[PDB]
Amino acid sequence: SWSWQVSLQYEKDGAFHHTCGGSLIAPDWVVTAGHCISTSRTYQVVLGEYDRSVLEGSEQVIPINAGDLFVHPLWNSNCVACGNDIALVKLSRSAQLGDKVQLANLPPAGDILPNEAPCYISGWGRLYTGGPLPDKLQQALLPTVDYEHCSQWDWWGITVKKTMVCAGGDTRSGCNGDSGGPLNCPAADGSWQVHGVTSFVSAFGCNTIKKPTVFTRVSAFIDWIDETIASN
Amino acid sequence: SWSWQVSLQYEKDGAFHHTCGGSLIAPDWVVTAGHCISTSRTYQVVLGEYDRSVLEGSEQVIPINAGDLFVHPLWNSNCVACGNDIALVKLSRSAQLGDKVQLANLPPAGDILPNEAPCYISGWGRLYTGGPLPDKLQQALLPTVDYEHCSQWDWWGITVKKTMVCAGGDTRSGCNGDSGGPLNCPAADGSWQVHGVTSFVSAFGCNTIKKPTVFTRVSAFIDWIDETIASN
Repeated sequence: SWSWQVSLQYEKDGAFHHTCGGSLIAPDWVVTAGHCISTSRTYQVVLGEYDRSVLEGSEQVIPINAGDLFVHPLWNSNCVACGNDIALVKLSRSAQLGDKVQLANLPPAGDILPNEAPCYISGWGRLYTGGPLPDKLQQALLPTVDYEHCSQWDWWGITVKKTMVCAGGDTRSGCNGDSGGPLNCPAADGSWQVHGVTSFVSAFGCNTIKKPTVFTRVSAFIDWIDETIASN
Repeated sequence: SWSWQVSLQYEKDGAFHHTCGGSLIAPDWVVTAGHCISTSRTYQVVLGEYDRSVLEGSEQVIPINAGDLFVHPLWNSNCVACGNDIALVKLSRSAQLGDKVQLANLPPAGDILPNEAPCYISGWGRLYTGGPLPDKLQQALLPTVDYEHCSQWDWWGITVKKTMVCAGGDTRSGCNGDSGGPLNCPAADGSWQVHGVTSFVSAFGCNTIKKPTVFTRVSAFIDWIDETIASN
């Protein structure tokens, strides 16, 4: 199984630092979390192709123009539970992708996953900070917890909205992913759709019981994604 | 540089699962976070001595007696920002220590760290979930952000109390640590002291700018720690 992995990095102190994952949906578009972007910082995207969990070839490093960052207009970092934690990043040039990997598909607008749906997260378990990409990738099964279950009082209660997906919160943790990292799920036909970008976790961190990682439901923002991509 | 690393684990579905780190402060006492403990669960601690991030020899697995988990009386999981997130775990037998890494020392009661003090976190980055202890330890410098700076409105504001220690919040990520894991600082004498046990992180996770990881300040609870150990 081949994938393209994303690291979004910002410059400080004459070096770039990993801040979020993201999902390469087009050779020059990345979907990530809005919380990942301040348009004041200088950004670059580092890409790396993985066969299974093994890095193949060389990383590609692509600078980003301020204004090629498209944060959702309703995103407000002072209110994570208000949702809308989603952003598009247009690469300043197209990544060179070859043709090993079928890029993750945008899910059908309004698509809601069934309770216990098998989805997966991949990433560097937030241990990658900058520099040469890790030669290995972490991947894990995070079954979804539908709104009805996720909003139980002892789970996320009234904190979650229906524009969010919860996944995990039991024995398996979501610590293998990254901030802004994608939640991928297998379509009927068998493709992979990005169903979520990682938004938030409990105050106690990833892997806390009954507090699944909460993802921005990408299927609730299709309109804005299309309209944004088509305009730029 | 030596250190005894602690994995506190709870039994679920017939196996043990890592839930928190902690610090071995005596041959049969571990300090950790109160949020790590549910008195209804069955626990064991797995200990490993690491030198320069590599496991020395083999792990030790020590069961915890029912009733040998002591949570601070003021710990309320409904109020993380209230503080008091601290607990002691008595080991059913003493760890086998050899004579390489001396134990983590408790700080003097009331001891406050300077702003920017070079402290360290070590752990498995929440990637270790159970089974044989990882051969390698993650360690990172995580400088202290004193209460004056951490309580800034744009940092943690009113959420942090004087009974907590902040560390990080800039380019240096706190993602290498574990829930309940120690913040270890060098003392004037050259010994290492546990000044904190990891309590909470921002909703965005462990590597969030202007949201340093927040530790329970161990030096605020020396009376309770000492009393609990002397009595049990």
